[PDB]
Amino acid sequence: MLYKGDTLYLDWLEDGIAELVFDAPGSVNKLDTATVASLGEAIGVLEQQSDLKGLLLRSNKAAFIVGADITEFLSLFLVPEEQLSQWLHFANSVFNRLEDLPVPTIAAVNGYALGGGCECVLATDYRLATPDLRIGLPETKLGIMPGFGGSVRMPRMLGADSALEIIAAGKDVGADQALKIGLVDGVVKAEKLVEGAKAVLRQAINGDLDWKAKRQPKLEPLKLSKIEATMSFTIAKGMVAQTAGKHYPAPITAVKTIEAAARFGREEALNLENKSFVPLAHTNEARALVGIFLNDQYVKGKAKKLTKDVETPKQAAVLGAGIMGGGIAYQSAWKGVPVVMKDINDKSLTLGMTEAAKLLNKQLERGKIDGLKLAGVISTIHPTLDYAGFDRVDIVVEAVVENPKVKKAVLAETEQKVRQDTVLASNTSTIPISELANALERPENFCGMHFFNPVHRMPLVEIIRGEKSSDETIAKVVAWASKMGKTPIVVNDCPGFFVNRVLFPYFAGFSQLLRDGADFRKIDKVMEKQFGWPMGPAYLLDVVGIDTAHHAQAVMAAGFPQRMQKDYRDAIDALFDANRFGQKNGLGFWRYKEDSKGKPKKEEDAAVEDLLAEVSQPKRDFSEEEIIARMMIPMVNEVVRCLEEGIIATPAEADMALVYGLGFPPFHGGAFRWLDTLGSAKYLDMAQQYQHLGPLYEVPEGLRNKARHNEPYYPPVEP
Ligand SMILES: Nc1ncnc2c1ncn2[C@@H]1O[C@H](COP(=O)(O)OP(=O)(O)OP(=O)(O)O)[C@@H](O)[C@H]1O
Repeated sequence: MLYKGDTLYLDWLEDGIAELVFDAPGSVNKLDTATVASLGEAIGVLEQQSDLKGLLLRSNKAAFIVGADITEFLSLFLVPEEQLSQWLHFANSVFNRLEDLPVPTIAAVNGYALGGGCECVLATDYRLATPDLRIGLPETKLGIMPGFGGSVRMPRMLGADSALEIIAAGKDVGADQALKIGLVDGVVKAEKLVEGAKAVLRQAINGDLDWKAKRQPKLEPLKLSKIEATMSFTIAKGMVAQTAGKHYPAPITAVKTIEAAARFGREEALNLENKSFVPLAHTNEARALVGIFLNDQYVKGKAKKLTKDVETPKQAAVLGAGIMGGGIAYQSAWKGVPVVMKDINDKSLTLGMTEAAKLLNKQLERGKIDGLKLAGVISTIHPTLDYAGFDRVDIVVEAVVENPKVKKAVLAETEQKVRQDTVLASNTSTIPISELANALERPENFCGMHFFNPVHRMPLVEIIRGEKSSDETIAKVVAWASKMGKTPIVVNDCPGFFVNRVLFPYFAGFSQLLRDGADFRKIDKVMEKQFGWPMGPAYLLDVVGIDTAHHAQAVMAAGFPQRMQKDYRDAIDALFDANRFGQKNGLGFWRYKEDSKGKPKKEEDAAVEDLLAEVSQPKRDFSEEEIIARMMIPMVNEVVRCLEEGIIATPAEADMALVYGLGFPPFHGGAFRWLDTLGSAKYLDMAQQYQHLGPLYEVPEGLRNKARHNEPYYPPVEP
């Protein structure tokens, strides 16, 4: 053969047509730094063969090219801007040489073709795909942008409108959409893919297809009028501004460069893509978004290891079938594991089966599941009032009232209606698992399985290990949590566990701000519009319930009297005593009127200000820095203690718990990512100003040691 590399090879085939195959040593092919180089040597061989009449690009793997190697991304983000620009300029010169070959080219695209993989197939003149194709440029989801001609070829291939939507939103289209749009020239089955991708090629060599007329639009300015240009780009700039006033600069950057690079050739369009990819690759957001992907692949990787030799449970059950019970029953049955949902009255069983069917109805809305086959999974949910079928279940969760007496009572009973080797789980929001373990005969089959509202939207399943929770029981809990399409995390037992434990000091600092005379309406503004929380402290406290927060603040105070007990009377107490419980009864920090569709909207109350002035000092204007610091320091100080105390295993698990459990802003990456993005020693000097407010603002000794040398929590890793 002509050229053989570690990840790809090149050989003659058929009748004077070459064949470049991406055959990586692993399971998926990626355009890593070596593969881009190995491609450069392969194309150069094609440039010195006078007998060349055709070129075919294909893959021996299930997919085509998964993309660039993300394990190199954090290292690529660190090289200086000039060096990264020069490399990207010459990495683009590789694909330009693929595109400029004096020969009809085509890529037989199979399976996935994301990121650099799609940018590769755009260089060829023709593209032929398979019915299982998924193709797109999801580079803005990681904070960067198409760097290998994606923002140049796709706008000139698909028309500006369709390319702006794919690139900015970072989406991938299917086999049917790609042909309709223009990404794909034809769809054939994988068997006929290799042969069919040479039939289209030999139409081109015999002059039937004008291939350099099809190649030409990718080299020329966009065929858009001034009126069409301004129209097309405000739709993209408007659809990007739709996404909640982004702190994310990647989607708007990707759009604005394609706009600036319109009416330009391929050289300047690649130049404007290059000059904007490098600054994006250096943004703290791009590091945090890529760090989330690697941490996600590590969390789910650790999942397969714990669950490597434990069979998944076949029959499941939930105890507590309200809205949360319907979500737990839906999510388990919707992914192939039956459920047994039981309450104490039928009005909750209907309300649970109702909610469980609404979630399936949304799957019927689009991405349709067969309504005939939709009934095949709600029929898998059985609303029982007695203990029917509990003999034939393998695991069960308790999603009952937040009350230790009822939890211990209903756990010891359902234990008796259930076999010995069967596993029990608890969705307690705050009660420690080791305490509930004393009310069971077989504690070795009991642990904490903790969902988060909204259950279907928040994918974290906080899994807590009791003192006698064995290792086999947790693997069964992690196995079921994974099969439900949920991202699980294992923590050690303590009151509040990790997610709800670190969130309370965030609330305590909110009560301490209001006590010092702050405005809860502006505090919610700063935490939502600037830090990026989906909901600020006060608004969130109303959807948790002012009394649920009032009760949870008492549980966390008896568990951590060292530093989680307050001396004064706060907003949570004053609001609770006025029977204002939040969105629950429509009265809380705000007033919640029913809107037209039924989504309660927050409107201001007059009696809430006069009620807060009793528990507060005179109104004091705090800066956004004071608000952000006084709200975030007690939380991150807590997530660090959960690391040193062994509650959470690693910084990667803690950040994924915050991102997927509390909706921690992904562009911040997490508390530890934010703690590394900010100066590790700078954090102590920032926190020393507020160290006198309470023991929560006192940085733990472990971080106080690392702040001596500005030591981070994420070690710089190799790929
Ligand atoms: N003694 C009990 N034994 C078993 N289950 C119970 C008991 N009391 C309540 N439950 C169940 O616990 C679930 C939640 O109870 P409930 O509706 O009282 O929630 P809640 O915590 O009071 O919420 P809110 O305070 O917002 O109304 C319900 O499914 C209910 O059937």
